[PDB]
Amino acid sequence: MEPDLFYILGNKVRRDLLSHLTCMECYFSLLSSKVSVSSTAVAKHLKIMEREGVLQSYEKEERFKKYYKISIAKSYVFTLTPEMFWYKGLDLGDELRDFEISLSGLDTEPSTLKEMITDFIKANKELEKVLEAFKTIESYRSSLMRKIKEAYLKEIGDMTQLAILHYLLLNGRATVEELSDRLNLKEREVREKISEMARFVPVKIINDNTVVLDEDQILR
Amino acid sequence: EPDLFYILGNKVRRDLLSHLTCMECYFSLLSSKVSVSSTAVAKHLKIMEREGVLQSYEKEETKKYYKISIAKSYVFTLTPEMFWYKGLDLGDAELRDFEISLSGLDTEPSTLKEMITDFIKANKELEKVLEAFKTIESYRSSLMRKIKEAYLKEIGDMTQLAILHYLLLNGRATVEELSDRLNLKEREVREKISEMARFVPVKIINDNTVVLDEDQILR
Repeated sequence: MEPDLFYILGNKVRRDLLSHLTCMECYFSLLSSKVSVSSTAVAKHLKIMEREGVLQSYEKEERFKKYYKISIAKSYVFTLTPEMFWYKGLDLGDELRDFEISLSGLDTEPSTLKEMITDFIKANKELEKVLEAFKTIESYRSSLMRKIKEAYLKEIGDMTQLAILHYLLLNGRATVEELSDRLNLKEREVREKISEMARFVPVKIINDNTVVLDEDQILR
Repeated sequence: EPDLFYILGNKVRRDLLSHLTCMECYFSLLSSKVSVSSTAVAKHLKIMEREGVLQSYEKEETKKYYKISIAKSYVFTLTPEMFWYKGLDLGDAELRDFEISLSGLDTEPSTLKEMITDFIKANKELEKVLEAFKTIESYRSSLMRKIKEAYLKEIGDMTQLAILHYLLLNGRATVEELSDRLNLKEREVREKISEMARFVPVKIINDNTVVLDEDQILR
């Protein structure tokens, strides 16, 4: 009945692997240069992920490697405070919709237990809408990312420019040093890749070392 | 800094944490169906303290209890095309409506330019979702605090409170599931539900599944 994504994602070598296995075309190795770890410690991890049904292996065979694929498409949500702990997984797949999350005029000062319970359940209903909108946006983004990966490949051809784009689209911010680390390239090459890439994608550098997508130029 | 995946990736740590979220409500930190040494339990608690999820306190007259040191919500995604996560700090909720404009977002873009434009559009709606997520969770957390205090002074029956707490966060529970969580017999659990029924609209469906009567609570 389930893969424990928490346990999988709890080790940082597995995170790194997954963040490389996610842009398969884009990287030479599945590991960042600094995450220095042996095999079969890396192989230990891959096997752990195969066993959990997270990853699937292939032999890429010809006439006269192991590869891996990600077996799941899921979004997760969780909360930890002193008053509550809960989590929920969401199956991605689909339906564009104009959600409204109606938080204004949820009661802020209930007098009685009866009121508070009513108020809690009304909040639960707006929470459902949040989760539904989160499910929708993530199904959309994942579909689109696959298109972006193919469109960058054909339209431009550079694995490693795509790798950078991929990261920024998912995370917004990246230092030259962090990109250098995960790409196992030197800082000098990363910076030139960014300038080569700026010819196709509005990309700029801020504070001398921080790579960000130019969102002003992308919308208008 | 604290690695919640690592914390949450163990079954006892989860069981421990869900008991620690209603600390007055339970007489023990563990469910009945789980047999773990005591000394593993003390190890798990220590791991959570090192990570900065827990803070422990000492009492004299020597007893040790535990408090949760974080108030955070999290989001993550894994598909063949992406893996990312985001921790959200909870606190002073500012209530206000959010509109997530998702049509059209375009299901058929032609150029990389369009696709990139489309992705940043989608990212802007995502930022509204995560903020709304942050808002309802601050709200729900504050309200649980109040509900626990209200239940304490107004009616006083811990275990009745654990059941409500459970039911508010999760849709429903079986008598067996509750029995496991509370370390009680199913009979005692059924007794607590009907006692509670006078203060909280709670229906029992199909002889075993306990749910909050939403039609009665809302209308």
